[PDB]
Amino acid sequence: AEPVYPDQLRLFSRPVNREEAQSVKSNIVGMMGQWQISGLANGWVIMGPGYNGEIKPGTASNTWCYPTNPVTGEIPTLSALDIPDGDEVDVQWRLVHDSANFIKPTSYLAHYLGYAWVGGNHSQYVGEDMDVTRDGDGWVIRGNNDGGCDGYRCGDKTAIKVSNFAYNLDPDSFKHGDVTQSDRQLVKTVVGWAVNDSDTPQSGYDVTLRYDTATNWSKTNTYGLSEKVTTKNKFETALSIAIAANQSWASQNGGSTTTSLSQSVRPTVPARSKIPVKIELYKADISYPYEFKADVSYDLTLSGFLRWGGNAWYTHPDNRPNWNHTFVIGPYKDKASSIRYQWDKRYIPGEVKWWDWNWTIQQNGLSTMQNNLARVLRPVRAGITGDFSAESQFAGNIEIGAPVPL
Amino acid sequence: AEPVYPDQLRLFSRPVNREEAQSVKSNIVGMMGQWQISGLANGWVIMGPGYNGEIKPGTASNTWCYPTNPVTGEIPTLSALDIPDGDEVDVQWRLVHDSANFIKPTSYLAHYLGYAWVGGNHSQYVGEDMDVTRDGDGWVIRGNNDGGCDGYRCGDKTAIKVSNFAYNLDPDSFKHGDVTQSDRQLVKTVVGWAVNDSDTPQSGYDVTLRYDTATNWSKTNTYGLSEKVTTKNKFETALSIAIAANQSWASQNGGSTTTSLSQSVRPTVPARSKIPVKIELYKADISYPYEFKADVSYDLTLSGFLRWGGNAWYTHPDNRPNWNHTFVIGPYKDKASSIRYQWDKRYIPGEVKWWDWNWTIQQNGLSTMQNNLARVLRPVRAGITGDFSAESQFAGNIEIGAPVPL
Repeated sequence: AEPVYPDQLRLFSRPVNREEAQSVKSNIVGMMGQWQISGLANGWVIMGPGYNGEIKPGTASNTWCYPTNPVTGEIPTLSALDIPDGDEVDVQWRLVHDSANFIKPTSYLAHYLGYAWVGGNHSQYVGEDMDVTRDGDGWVIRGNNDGGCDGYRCGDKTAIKVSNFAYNLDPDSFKHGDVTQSDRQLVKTVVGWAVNDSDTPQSGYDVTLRYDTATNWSKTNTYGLSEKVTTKNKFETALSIAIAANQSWASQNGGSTTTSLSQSVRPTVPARSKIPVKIELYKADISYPYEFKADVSYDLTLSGFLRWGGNAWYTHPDNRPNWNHTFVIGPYKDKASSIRYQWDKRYIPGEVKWWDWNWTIQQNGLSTMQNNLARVLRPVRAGITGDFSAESQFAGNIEIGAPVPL
Repeated sequence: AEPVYPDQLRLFSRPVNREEAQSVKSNIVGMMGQWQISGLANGWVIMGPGYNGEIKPGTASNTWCYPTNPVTGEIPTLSALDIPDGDEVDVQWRLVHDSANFIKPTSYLAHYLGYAWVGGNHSQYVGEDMDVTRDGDGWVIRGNNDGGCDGYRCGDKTAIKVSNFAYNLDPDSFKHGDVTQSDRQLVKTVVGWAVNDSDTPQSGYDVTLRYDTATNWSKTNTYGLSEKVTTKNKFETALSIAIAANQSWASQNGGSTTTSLSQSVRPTVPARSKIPVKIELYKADISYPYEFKADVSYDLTLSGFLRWGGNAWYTHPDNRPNWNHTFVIGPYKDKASSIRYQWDKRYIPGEVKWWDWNWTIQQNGLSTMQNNLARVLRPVRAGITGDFSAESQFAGNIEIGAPVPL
């Protein structure tokens, strides 16, 4: 009737009913003896793996019990971390070089999940003596592999990758500067007049200029068959009758893309007057600077091989395979990359597809995992100033002139 | 003249006229003796299956009669069931693990319809000792098949499937949070000016940017025939005359799909001034959270084999076949999946195409079936909080700048 979190289960030598015991059968069987027959509510018992955890009517003194008023057990939320203002690359540099706020928690998370050799040769602790390097568009953190090491495959170090930075702006903080143009090329222009000979102001005028471009592609496959029969008689004259038949099949696929730009002018002309108009279109390069204040999020990738003694993957492999997994440190995008979703749904055995967080809680403790995950998911705020640039965009100009009396 | 429900028919040793007796002839013949000649109104009689239920003029003392003021006999409506707030999966988990509100009524319905072995090996009652498991997108409820059983094909248990959950929102309860973007890629931009040299404010300006994409496909079949005749003479010179004729037929089918996005700006410019404008288009990923309060509905599927002694299918098979049927527990969608429609139309023999509810009423009683169906169709309400996510959507930005005096 109520969800049961397997970490907060106790034995006394509120009782758990049959439905709740069956909902988490695998975990309860896992943390039990080979022939350990225990007890439940309303006269039911459970047995060990020897009896394949059968739930049958019976009685005992060891009653698996659960809190009458349990706590949440969720990951706490901490206060935001502020980074000094600068460019995007500067903010990323300041973030990935922070030891106690970024390097230790991520290394501890990788160690808890079961990755091997998270650390450097000059230290004996997790997350110490690590090197930071800049890739094409991201950063890599890995232990320093200098000076020789002792251990099986100690030369294979786990790597941490950071990329795909995103910014959640404050609505009232965005500003931009002057817009400049270069490498301008004319497309088309138009000039005209609007004449009014009536006794009333008139507004019914319109001049419009439009410009379009498009592309397309296609592919086709064809198959065919043919049969023919010929008879020849040398009765000198010769007669040759031939009859043939053919069948064919075809398939096609395609697509296209279009871009359009339009401009219009609609003047209001005073009585007994005329007004001139003009419209122009160009192609040019556009640049401008900007500033804002935002929240920072990114992607986190862990690469290495999983330890033989124990890892947290739900199948628990024991052949030391190489592994890659990506987490999104920020707003939700999908179940596979969300730590909060997997942590919250750990009471449903059918939802466990990627990581086994009950195993981590059992190995290390609830409070330790809670604190580590709270430090990993801490929000980040900073002030950003940058530049915009693009090539071969559009630029227009629409003008309404001064009236001329008639 | 008035509908006759066969369950509330009585014999006294308001009479039923010939038309009403003929409207429900098959049921009345069914609940009668082999040579039981009974009586009707206005001098008519009916006979048993031996005489193929002929209705002919005559007289008797056993008069089949019907209430002068009958009751409805409809399924009652109960009060709503409230589930504690949470995510969609949490609400589904709380719904499918409720014993007295969900598991017993559905099992009893499956038992009444004629399905076999609805229950577990550790109990002798219907709907007890059942197991709940989570599938890819639904839930399965089935009896626990452990410990051996006695009976013919007792190892084949009936399964109950729940899927396709839908929510009917309260209009004034929906809220959503901040919208965030990631993985942004530029499509096109445009900048421009709007100039006004007249003595009056002007509003006739327009700049528009549009973007389109499309796909298409096609298929073709062709057939053909051909005939030719040749004559050759070696009169050294040779003459070869040839005449040929051909016929062909072709057929084609195809389709396409298009998506378009457009943006426009139309500023109002003060007299003797100019205003700048800008339009941008991007592609990005979009996420935001939401909350609401709603009514919950779902689909119900029953899988098993029908009992040889008696089942409720309108043809009454006796070879123990495997059966699958789906009900929609909620608003009406079609006749085949609506319990209320089939229950209401049980007085028309020509409408009985799926289940024979008169048989269930005869076997178990009117009140029992009414109560069971009332418990099955009970409405459900809950509060829902979730997350939204999608990839490669559109994002735009339109700006009107500050005037510049000329």
